[PDB]
Amino acid sequence: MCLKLNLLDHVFANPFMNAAGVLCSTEEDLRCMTASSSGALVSKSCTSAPRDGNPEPRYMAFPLGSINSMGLPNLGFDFYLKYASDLHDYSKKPLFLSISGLSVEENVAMVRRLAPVAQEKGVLLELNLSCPNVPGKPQVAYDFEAMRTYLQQVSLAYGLPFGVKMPPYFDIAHFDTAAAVLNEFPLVKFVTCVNSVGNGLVIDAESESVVIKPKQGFGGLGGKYILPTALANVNAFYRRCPDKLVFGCGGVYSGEDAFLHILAGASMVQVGTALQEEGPGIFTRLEDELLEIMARKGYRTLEEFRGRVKTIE
Amino acid sequence: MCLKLNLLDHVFANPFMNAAGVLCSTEEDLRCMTASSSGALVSKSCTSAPRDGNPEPRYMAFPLGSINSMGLPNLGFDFYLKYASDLHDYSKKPLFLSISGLSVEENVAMVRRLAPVAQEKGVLLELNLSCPNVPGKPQVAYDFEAMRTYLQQVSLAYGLPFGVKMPPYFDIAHFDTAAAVLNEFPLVKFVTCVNSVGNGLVIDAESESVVIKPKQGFGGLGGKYILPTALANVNAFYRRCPDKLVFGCGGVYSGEDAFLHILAGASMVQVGTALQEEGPGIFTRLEDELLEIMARKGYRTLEEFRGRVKTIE
Ligand SMILES: Cc1cc2nc3c(=O)[nH]c(=O)nc-3n(C[C@H](O)[C@H](O)[C@H](O)COP(=O)(O)O)c2cc1C
Ligand SMILES: Cc1cc2nc3c(=O)[nH]c(=O)nc-3n(C[C@H](O)[C@H](O)[C@H](O)COP(=O)(O)O)c2cc1C
Ligand SMILES: C=Cc1c(C(=O)O)[nH]c(=O)[nH]c1=O
Ligand SMILES: C=Cc1c(C(=O)O)[nH]c(=O)[nH]c1=O
Repeated sequence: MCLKLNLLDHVFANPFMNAAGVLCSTEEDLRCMTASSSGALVSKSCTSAPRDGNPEPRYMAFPLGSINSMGLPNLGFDFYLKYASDLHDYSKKPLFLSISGLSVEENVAMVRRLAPVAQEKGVLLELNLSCPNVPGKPQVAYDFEAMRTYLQQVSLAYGLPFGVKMPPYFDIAHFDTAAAVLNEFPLVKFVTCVNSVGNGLVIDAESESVVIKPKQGFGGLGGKYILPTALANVNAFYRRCPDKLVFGCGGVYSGEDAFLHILAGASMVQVGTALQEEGPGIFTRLEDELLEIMARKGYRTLEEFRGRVKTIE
Repeated sequence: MCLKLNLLDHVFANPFMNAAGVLCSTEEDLRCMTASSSGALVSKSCTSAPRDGNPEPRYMAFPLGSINSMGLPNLGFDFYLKYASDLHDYSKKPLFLSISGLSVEENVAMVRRLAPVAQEKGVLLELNLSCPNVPGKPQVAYDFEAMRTYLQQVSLAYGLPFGVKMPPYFDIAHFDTAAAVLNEFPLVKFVTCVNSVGNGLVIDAESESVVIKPKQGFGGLGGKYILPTALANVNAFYRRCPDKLVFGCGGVYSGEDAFLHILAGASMVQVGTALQEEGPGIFTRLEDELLEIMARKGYRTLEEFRGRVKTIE
């Protein structure tokens, strides 16, 4: 029985990886993700310049999930590029690099420099169009004209296969329009669904207080709260983008959650909140639990059930 | 100690009511909600003509909440109007009537006939802008030009105070624009936040199947999944609509959950999924639990903590 996958011209031991932003900021974090049993890893979304991000507390977790308004802390593009160029051991696993510049121009500037490294090393770009936690910068992918602009400019400037990190949508018309935009861009080879469910508000009853400091306590939700949202967006894009790959992200704590993602159409499966709370040992557990489910059902490979969710009637 | 409010020229014994669509479809249901210890009730959202709604199964519940694509089954506006005009005992509690026509013209036709019964009996209109389960009819309040048209035409035709049931938003810019649209209308006196989180997907791992039949298994999420999203929206609108009331709905299962809604800004607190699962006895428990949290903290009135959620720094 077999968790292996071969996509985007890379071989993966298994479909699991961190979600961008979790355990991927520093050289130490990246070496740790590389030493884990994950199939791949993705670096922290980066900006051209280093950023401290928001004041603390800016992340909090609870039994049903997490809220964050990190504010895009990162070591800067120069660092992640060097990591991809000189530091990462590609014989261990493939590496994705996530970028999230605050304007199209900043993105374009980064991808121009990433291109020769991607050509030479095989690093894969994840372009983040869904940051919900910068004030005055609502999610780019909630504005379909802006989204089209960003993807035009990045396709032109980069000219290699890349993927995009999408926010969650909640409306059939938005699924239809968003997939249609993405389908205009043949270099977009994968779509990662989803980023956090934006601008939730956790309130502590005892202290009568919000639990994160930035934005008056408003922040992106992950974890158990979001699984069915995440599964909907995976399947919605899987059905709407038949020539692209869909990576799942949201609500994965178990092999069973990963199984559902895969049924829904996911190729890679990313782990955020649960990985933040449990640490990189989660990857061996998720592998075992997914293999147990497959063995019980008679599935010998991932592609035997990927996208095979049944509807009624 | 007793939980009294005077909102919208009506008196209420406590801030609890059903969420529209739960336990409010038939005469029996409404008599049941009237006989409960709820502070008020709201009728099932109605259309001009009766509707059978979508094929079954169309609702399912789970430890973390519910998914539904009911398809707006209802007995038709003539029935709900007649319930309001002739059958409801206003001496027991106030009644809200929810309308959800599939076009601006259908809503205008209904409110013209509701107006005389609102004038005679005091029934309160809740105009639903947020139904996520009719195929080819995406949520009206996710299109701000359509939302404006609906509130202009209803305000003109109805000419009396009313409220609106809103879908959840997830983006600060959308909160800003949605609240500004609402603020253009002085007859909109209350804003109910929120309707179900639209188009989630629940998948059963054993059967590999979606669990509802309509829309390929896609439906609105309610229950524990949505509490932080609901809090966010109640607070967002409470902050941006200082001259309107905010009614909270989403994820209420306990007195503590209602305490958080009120802290975030809620005047009335609506109970959907939990009421569907537990039944109308929930209302005595919610009251008892809310009173007990108030006593332990020394609050004697709701007014003392409504909207008083603390931020950090
Ligand atoms: C602390 C934190 C940092 C994150 N940073 C990023 C990021 O830099 N870029 C990004 O695309 N998403 C980021 N995310 C979102 C995750 O990648 C993921 O989309 C979201 O957490 C949902 O997955 P989960 O339910 O497993 O948490 C972050 C999430 C958390 C909790
Ligand atoms: C079976 C079912 C039917 C519903 N019908 C309606 C409706 O007719 N009108 C409406 O405005 N909301 C309707 N809703 C949404 C609820 O009013 C409520 O906004 C949502 O369930 C979130 O609250 P909860 O977390 O307490 O369930 C319905 C919800 C359920 C589960
Ligand atoms: C890149 C910023 C993001 C962040 C962040 O650094 O604030 N948090 C998220 O949940 N998603 C993001 O996309
Ligand atoms: C009015 C129809 C609605 C329904 C429904 O009848 O399908 N379900 C919801 O969750 N929200 C609604 O607004």
